[PDB]
Amino acid sequence: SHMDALRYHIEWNRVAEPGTARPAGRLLAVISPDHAGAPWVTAVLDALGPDTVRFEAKGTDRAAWAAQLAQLREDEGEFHAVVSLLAAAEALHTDHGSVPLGLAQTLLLAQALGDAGLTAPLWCLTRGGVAAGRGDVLSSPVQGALWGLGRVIGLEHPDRWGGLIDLPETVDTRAAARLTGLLADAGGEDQLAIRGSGVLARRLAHAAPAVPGSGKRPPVHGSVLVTGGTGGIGGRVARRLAEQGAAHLVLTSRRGADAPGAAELRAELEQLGVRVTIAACDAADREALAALLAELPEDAPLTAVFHSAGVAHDDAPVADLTLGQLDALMRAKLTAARHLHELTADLDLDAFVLFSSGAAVWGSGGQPGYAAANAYLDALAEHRRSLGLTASSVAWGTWGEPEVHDRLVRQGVLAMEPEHALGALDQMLENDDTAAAITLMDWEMFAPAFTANRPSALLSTVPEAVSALS
Repeated sequence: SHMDALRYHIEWNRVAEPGTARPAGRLLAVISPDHAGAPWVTAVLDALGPDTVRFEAKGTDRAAWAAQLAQLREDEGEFHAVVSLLAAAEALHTDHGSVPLGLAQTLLLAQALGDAGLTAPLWCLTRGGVAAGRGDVLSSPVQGALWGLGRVIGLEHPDRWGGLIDLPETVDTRAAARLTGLLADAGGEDQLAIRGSGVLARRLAHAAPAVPGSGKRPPVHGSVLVTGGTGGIGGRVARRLAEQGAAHLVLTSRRGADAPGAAELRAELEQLGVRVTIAACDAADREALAALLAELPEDAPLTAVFHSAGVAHDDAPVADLTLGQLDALMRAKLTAARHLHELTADLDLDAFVLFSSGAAVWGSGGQPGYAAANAYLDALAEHRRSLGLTASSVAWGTWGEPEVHDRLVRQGVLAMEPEHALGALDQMLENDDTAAAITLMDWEMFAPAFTANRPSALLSTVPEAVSALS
């Protein structure tokens, strides 16, 4: 249909076995020195060999790292590639409580490498940051946020970007050889998972068409929490849930009842039969979210969460983004969704729906912070499924009803009709799919623009993109 046509999903397809030769030139491996003990980090360092030069990235000091890297670069000369093991630092930064240390250090490494004029391509390794292959378990949603940042590094600094590789639990000799083969030549792939059965690469595809009469979804009832539910997309979602018969909507936002349009929204809802509660609650404040959950009717237990809260504003290019800026974009995504997960993991929810963005699924220049924050949401939904909990991540393209909006439309990420977007989400939930992107694309405009500086193996499974590129 028109709604089926908006739904895409990520898949992982087997790619070629890489060659058997080490990289010819010298590698530079980057380690977070307080977070260098995980078995995978040892196994990677051992696979890179003892000739690899090691750089310990201490703290978060762009200027100091640029100077240390400038020194290596002259001492050691030009490198074949830079291999970052910073993702192993999953603890939150002490000054930026929504930013995992390894994400802050990866941004600063990308920036300091540019500052120092190191041009070897950067590869960012993760372990359990993606769900790739039948049965695979996404064990670290925090490392999953690095993929959102890495794809935007690829769009903003294509000439110095290697790619992303997830490692398996055990890095045996077949795994190690796959790794060092790809570092030698990856055949144009740049989003890769090394697994027991082979090397898999990330692909975007049209989702399967929706099946009438096949819905898995239980009927909307009880209490349903919509964060950012007072306006914007969350408001529209709340209105659909009211028509689909929710007993009770709990709508939160920073402003609550003072949010723009909140009062007229509550009055429209209530005309429908629905009990509305509007609260000024921020889900990144764990105490406040717990209090809101504590006051639910005995006859209206929480049955679903829709997390729409979170701004895109105040991002910046990779080369300029600050940690304070990254912390603000992270907070309403990672911090808030962590608290929603922890405080509902025991309830037996019907839906836990996290709203992500095309920035995190394919990448958008200018949006590294928002890409990393939305990529953590997609990763947390896959993680939750591994725990036998329901969860859904829906990555929106452009909504219909300033320069970043117009840029995206110009790049062929077209404004959707709200009804069709909301219709496609219902198709996703009826299928109980874990992840999708919901976007109207003009592939003739999008594919050439997205691939002008660097090819994309991601889009090879979208036939319209293949056609647009020739």
